[PDB]
Amino acid sequence: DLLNDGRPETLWLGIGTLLMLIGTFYFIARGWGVTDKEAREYYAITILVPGIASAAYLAMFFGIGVTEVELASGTVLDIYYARYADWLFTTPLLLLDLALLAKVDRVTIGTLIGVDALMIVTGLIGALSKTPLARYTWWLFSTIAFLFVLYYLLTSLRSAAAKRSEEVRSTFNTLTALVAVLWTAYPILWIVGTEGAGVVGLGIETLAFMVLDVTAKVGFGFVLLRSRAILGETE
Amino acid sequence: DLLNDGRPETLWLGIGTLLMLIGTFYFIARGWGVTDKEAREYYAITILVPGIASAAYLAMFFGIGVTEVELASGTVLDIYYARYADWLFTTPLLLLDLALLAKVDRVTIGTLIGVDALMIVTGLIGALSKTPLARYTWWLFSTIAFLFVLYYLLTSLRSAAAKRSEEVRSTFNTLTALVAVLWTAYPILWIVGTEGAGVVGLGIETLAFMVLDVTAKVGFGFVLLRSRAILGE
Ligand SMILES: CCCCCCCCCO[C@@H]1O[C@H](CO)[C@@H](O)[C@H](O)[C@H]1O
Ligand SMILES: CCCCCCCCCO[C@@H]1O[C@H](CO)[C@@H](O)[C@H](O)[C@H]1O
Ligand SMILES: CCCCCCCCCO[C@@H]1O[C@H](CO)[C@@H](O)[C@H](O)[C@H]1O
Ligand SMILES: CCCCCCCCCO[C@@H]1O[C@H](CO)[C@@H](O)[C@H](O)[C@H]1O
Ligand SMILES: CCCCCCCCCO[C@@H]1O[C@H](CO)[C@@H](O)[C@H](O)[C@H]1O
Ligand SMILES: CCCCCCCCCO[C@@H]1O[C@H](CO)[C@@H](O)[C@H](O)[C@H]1O
Ligand SMILES: CCCCCCCCCO[C@@H]1O[C@H](CO)[C@@H](O)[C@H](O)[C@H]1O
Ligand SMILES: CCCCCCCCCO[C@@H]1O[C@H](CO)[C@@H](O)[C@H](O)[C@H]1O
Ligand SMILES: CCCCCCCCCO[C@@H]1O[C@H](CO)[C@@H](O)[C@H](O)[C@H]1O
Ligand SMILES: CCCCCCCCCO[C@@H]1O[C@H](CO)[C@@H](O)[C@H](O)[C@H]1O
Ligand SMILES: CCCCCCCCCO[C@@H]1O[C@H](CO)[C@@H](O)[C@H](O)[C@H]1O
Ligand SMILES: CCCCCCCCCO[C@@H]1O[C@H](CO)[C@@H](O)[C@H](O)[C@H]1O
Ligand SMILES: *C/C=C(C)/C=C/C=C(C)/C=C/C1=C(C)CCCC1(C)C
Ligand SMILES: *C/C=C(C)/C=C/C=C(C)/C=C/C1=C(C)CCCC1(C)C
Repeated sequence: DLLNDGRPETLWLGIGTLLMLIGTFYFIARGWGVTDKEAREYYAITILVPGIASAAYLAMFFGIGVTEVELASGTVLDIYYARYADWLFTTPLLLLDLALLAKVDRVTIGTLIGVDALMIVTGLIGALSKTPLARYTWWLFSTIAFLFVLYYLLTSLRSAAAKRSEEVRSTFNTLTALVAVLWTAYPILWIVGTEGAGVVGLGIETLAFMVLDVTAKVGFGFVLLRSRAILGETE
Repeated sequence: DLLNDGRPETLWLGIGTLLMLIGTFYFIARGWGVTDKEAREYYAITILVPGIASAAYLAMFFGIGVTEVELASGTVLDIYYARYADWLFTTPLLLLDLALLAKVDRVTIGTLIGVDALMIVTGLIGALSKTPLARYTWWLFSTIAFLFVLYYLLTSLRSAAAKRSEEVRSTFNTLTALVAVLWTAYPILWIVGTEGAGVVGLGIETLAFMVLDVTAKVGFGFVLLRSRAILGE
């Protein structure tokens, strides 16, 4: 409990702040010398991901955007708004990388980000719900939007990426498989965590999310920005 | 006979001038806005191939730089110095594109370019020769140097390029095959043309060299420049 406010999870919120900074700085340092046209677009977008994330973690660290929601079980919970505002801007940027990688139309991209934004906001509403029946409704509403995200990713984007070269479609697939597995752990951890079953306390959960967040931002970013697939001057 | 100067092959040299110029401009236009630093290097090198050829083809059109050679048989021939000047500076540049893709070292490049220059120079010495024995001796030597170039591509360069990404490796192999088929045609066209057995007249020979030159420069250049293999470093 670094800030001595009863929340020993700030331990994780801190490491996450740093780790996200390091990833951000690493991407910038590495993108500094890139001249390739399209490659520079991917960097700009991806740099913002851990960038925005480290700023949301610093806030959660100082416990800047948290409120309480006393459940019906008498046990009150503290909800971090920054976490959701983070995912609200970050997940759309990661999806953009994939959209750019697949070369899909602007209409499909708008729908993609839309359902994705709907996923985070509903997940927010649920977290803020008092009864376990309400939290499941909002959770189902959110997991559905997520399945839709996965759907446009595994059909539209993928079939469009299929038309690109092997180099590009090989990375799209890799990153789309990563997203499919990695992102699926969020609804799970959420429902088994403090918002659902409670098999995990506020501590370990915060640590698990941080590990997922970093892998989904710095790890994803590393695999993408490190490949030739972002290279492009087109036709 | 465009210049109406008793030589109708000018019809093929004029067309070659245009296609060489057109290709040079398409390459500049397509590369001007490319920011990929490494891709900009391939463009610079390549633009000069049809560029230098354009000039060489214009010179030959107006009959600049030509010299007569009376064979021992009595027959006399016109030797367009400009053709060998073109090749002398052009084949090395094409070879450089390949060296770049493969990422071979500077020494290899050096012996590669050196052997290519020998090939052109000895070929020109054959063209200026007075006897079939002298002409075919240099032709043979020049052809052996060609085989040396071919050997470097199929072994050293090809080996080094295999160490690179699939995309790079793929484009290198395609272009190397293109050289193996296109370049092989020059010695053959020379030996069966007015410089050799004389089965083909000066008119067709020029038509054939024009086709070969444009494919080997603009064609080759197009395949390279539109590939993802010149991206990144
Ligand atoms: C906290 C870290 C902040 C980022 C630091 C600035 C990044 C410096 C990276 O060096 C760059 O390397 C390129 C070649 O790779 C050169 O072409 C370029 O000119 C040079 O500037
Ligand atoms: C909502 C998503 C579906 C998950 C359902 C998990 C099983 C039901 C858990 O109910 C209980 O609810 C209380 C608040 O009402 C909590 O204080 C208590 O720890 C929790 O055990
Ligand atoms: C609970 C979460 C609900 C999420 C609902 C998301 C709906 C997204 C709409 O997509 C659009 O549907 C059109 C047909 O109606 C298609 O012609 C168009 O191409 C497609 O982009
Ligand atoms: C390293 C060697 C580089 C050589 C460069 C070749 C330049 C081309 C010059 O061609 C010259 O054109 C003259 C007519 O204008 C002819 O009278 C002369 O005989 C002929 O040679
Ligand atoms: C670095 C070494 C380069 C060697 C190049 C070979 C040059 C051979 C020149 O032969 C000469 O050709 C003349 C016609 O052009 C003949 O009239 C003359 O009788 C004959 O002797
Ligand atoms: C290893 C180098 C080999 C070079 C071979 C080139 C041979 C060119 C043909 O020459 C000709 O041979 C005839 C006899 O067969 C002579 O009667 C004739 O006068 C002579 O001009
Ligand atoms: C190290 C590689 C060497 C390449 C060898 C090429 C040898 C070419 C020999 O040509 C010979 O020319 C004679 C006239 O001069 C003809 O009478 C004879 O029938 C013909 O066969
Ligand atoms: C690096 C590739 C080297 C290829 C060498 C092959 C040389 C073949 C030259 O022989 C010629 O073949 C013509 C038919 O094609 C005949 O009409 C002609 O009388 C004969 O002299
Ligand atoms: C390195 C391999 C090079 C292979 C070159 C093959 C050239 C074939 C040219 O065929 C020509 O087609 C004309 C119709 O288009 C006919 O009128 C003409 O009589 C016929 O000779
Ligand atoms: C090792 C190098 C081998 C080169 C072989 C090329 C041989 C070319 C054959 O000579 C040509 O034969 C014609 C008749 O068929 C003659 O009309 C012509 O005047 C003569 O030049
Ligand atoms: C990849 C293989 C490329 C082969 C290119 C060959 C050059 C183009 C054709 O030139 C000439 O056309 C004449 C008809 O117009 C034919 O009678 C003559 O025999 C042929 O030589
Ligand atoms: C790289 C691919 C090369 C493919 C070869 C294409 C050869 C096209 C020849 O066309 C025409 O043939 C007539 C004779 O039939 C000539 O009288 C006429 O002048 C010529 O223009
Ligand atoms: C950098 C952060 C990332 C990639 C966050 C991803 C978050 C999700 C995929 C969240 C999904 C959720 C549901 C499907 C329902 C339950 C609530 C959420 C918000 C955890
Ligand atoms: C743009 C022009 C190119 C790629 C020219 C290539 C020329 C050759 C490979 C020439 C080879 C020759 C011999 C092997 C011997 C006979 C004389 C030459 C110069 C025609």
